[PDB]
Amino acid sequence: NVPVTGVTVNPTTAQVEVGQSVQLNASVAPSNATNKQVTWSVSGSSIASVSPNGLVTGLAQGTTTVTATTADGNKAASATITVAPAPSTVIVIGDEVKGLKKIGDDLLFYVNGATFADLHYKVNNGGQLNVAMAPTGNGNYTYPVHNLKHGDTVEYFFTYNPGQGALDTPWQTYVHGVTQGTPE
Amino acid sequence: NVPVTGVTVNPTTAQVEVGQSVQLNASVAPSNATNKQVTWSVSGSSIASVSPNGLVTGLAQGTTTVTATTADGNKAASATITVAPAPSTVIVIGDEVKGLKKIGDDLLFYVNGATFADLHYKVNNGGQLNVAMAPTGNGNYTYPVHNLKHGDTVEYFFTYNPGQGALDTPWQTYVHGVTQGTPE
Amino acid sequence: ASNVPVTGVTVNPTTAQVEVGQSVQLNASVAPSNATNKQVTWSVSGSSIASVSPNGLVTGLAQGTTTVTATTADGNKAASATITVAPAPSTVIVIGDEVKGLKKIGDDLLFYVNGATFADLHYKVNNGGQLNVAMAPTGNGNYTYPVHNLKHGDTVEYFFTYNPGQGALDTPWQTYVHGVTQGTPE
Amino acid sequence: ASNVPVTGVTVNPTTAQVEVGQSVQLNASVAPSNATNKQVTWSVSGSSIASVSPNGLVTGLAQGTTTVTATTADGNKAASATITVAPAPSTVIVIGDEVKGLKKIGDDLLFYVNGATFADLHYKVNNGGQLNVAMAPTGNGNYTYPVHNLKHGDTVEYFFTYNPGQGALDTPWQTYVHGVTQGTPE
Ligand SMILES: [Cl-]
Ligand SMILES: [Cl-]
Ligand SMILES: [Cl-]
Ligand SMILES: [Cl-]
Ligand SMILES: [Cl-]
Ligand SMILES: [Cl-]
Repeated sequence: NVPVTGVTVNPTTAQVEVGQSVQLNASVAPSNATNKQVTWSVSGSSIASVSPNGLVTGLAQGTTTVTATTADGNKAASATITVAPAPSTVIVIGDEVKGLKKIGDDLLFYVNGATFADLHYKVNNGGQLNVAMAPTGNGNYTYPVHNLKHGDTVEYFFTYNPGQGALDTPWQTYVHGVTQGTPE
Repeated sequence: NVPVTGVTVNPTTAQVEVGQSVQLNASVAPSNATNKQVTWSVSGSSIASVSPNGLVTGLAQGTTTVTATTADGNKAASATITVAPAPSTVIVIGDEVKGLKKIGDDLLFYVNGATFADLHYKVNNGGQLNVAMAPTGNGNYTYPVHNLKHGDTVEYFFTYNPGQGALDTPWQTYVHGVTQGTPE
Repeated sequence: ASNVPVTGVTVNPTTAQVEVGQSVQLNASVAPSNATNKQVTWSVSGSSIASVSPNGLVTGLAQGTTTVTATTADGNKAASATITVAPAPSTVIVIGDEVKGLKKIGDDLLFYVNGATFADLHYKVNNGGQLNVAMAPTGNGNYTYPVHNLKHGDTVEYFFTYNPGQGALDTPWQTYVHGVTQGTPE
Repeated sequence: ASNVPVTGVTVNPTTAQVEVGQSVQLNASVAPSNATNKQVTWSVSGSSIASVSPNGLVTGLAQGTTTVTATTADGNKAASATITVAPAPSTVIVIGDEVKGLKKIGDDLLFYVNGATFADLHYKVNNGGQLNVAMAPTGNGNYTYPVHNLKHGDTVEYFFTYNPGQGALDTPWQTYVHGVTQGTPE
């Protein structure tokens, strides 16, 4: 009855963090077109995911292209999606003695004021890993865990002696880009 | 009383899959050295992790170097660790109608013999994603999920109509490099 | 004369595997065979993993599985192939002699110097800056230094400073090109 | 004369941040200041993330946090710095004119052609093969094609085939070098 003549996508560009969303909208012309259905597609599916109604979710750093195509006409229009890297900030999750710093997509585990310090940790459903943490050379220790992705669950505790004798901390859970703390 | 004169590490090279282990052993000379303590270290900690007693665990593809250093003497010897990629094989986890193929570190979700097919999935503690799966053009559908790491937990179910009407499958769990299936 | 409308398209082969930098040619078959307008657009859903030419040549870029689609200009009939990009076989390629050189191990190079009192590596990747490193003593007079996470077509200029006993010498500049330079399986 | 034994080492600065391809110079301070043997070995636990020179120049290689250690030849006294390698700021750099060129967006390039009926990109990265692509119609006469996951020092040779209306033309070959080629903030 009333054929589509064209389509547009708004917003025309967008920037999202990994795990963060943005809603795209197809405007079909004319307004009283009989069939206004669109199909949403993405050329860089590693970088961003698109829902059946144009919700775009950032997965990995990069720039990709998200298209609406009309069932009637196969008129196409596109937005450019930029998935940003993690802010280059330091988030402290712990106290004066022990804990971790979120440093983009790495964690820096620390123990301060110890005669020794080990770390026991499991990433998601992977294996338990055990490590002696590295002495900074002044009585404190660091150990980095590398290249965490959004929604990673890290379970960990420490064995250190702070002067009175060896102790285990309790099991703690960190979920990457969910668990919060204090900027450094 | 009896000083160390040297150290060796065996095996001298090793190859491991991601998530897979290998035990290194320091041999201190002479056999009746009074202090036989070693410290284990790794120069490529992204690629492989080393325990306080020389258990080396592959984390990511690459070649790194793992060293034993004697408390007495600081005599050092090294092994070369190669962390291999995933076998280039196809593991089917599903039936005739629906499921996934493990294809190295990607999953290929499939539905066969449907008038439409969507996928709903969550990776570890990340967000739910929803997607229309792509038509192969003969009545079947595929959708890849990209760049899974060892111990990743993927929870998923399908909405498809195979001819009688739309239905959801039950929630299923896949754990990357744990869940098994049949080679293609 | 009469406009003959397209009714279908199929793509062959319907699956393919390639390594990074390697190509596989897809062919869109439009139906019927006397259709006026035979044109197709090729697209890919995972462009980090694989690139498609306007004529359906698929090149592997990164490890993964993606989907390449041909769409008819007439009627927008679509058919798809699944493209898997494999990693490098689990083999070791020696590029050098029994004193110095490198091993290709998947996407990492192991540089080596046999029989010395020290060994240093001087190397630049593509148009990056020169890196200088002390190579790691194996503990037996031998040295090794890994260069990590090379891509196909990466150019590596290298040379060694090392002392086999008499005195310290610089080797000549050498060029390695990742997945082009050949050598002997170990 | 008398052998003066080393008693300690400290490293300064104790933390540093650098971008990929950028350097920071560490300095090992041996104690006491009249120690006979002042030599230190530098090592790093995360060599994919950062490289250390035999004289403690740290270069960023990949995003991450790692630990760089100085060890005294006399007594094996150790002190460490934490090195963070940052990603590229979240900015857009234009390399071209108002008709064609590319945008640097972090480690991806967005190639663009404004005002045409088709647009194709012809490009090679370092010593890889030539890729040919149809650029994606925005839907308004404009085209864009992303090149993904470039490293510092990557050399990109490109040119465009496109038709602004009169007829199809090839642009001249141009060279882009990732994190060396400059342009104007958008
Ligand atoms: Cl893309
Ligand atoms: Cl290493
Ligand atoms: Cl992709
Ligand atoms: Cl895909
Ligand atoms: Cl590393
Ligand atoms: Cl590290």
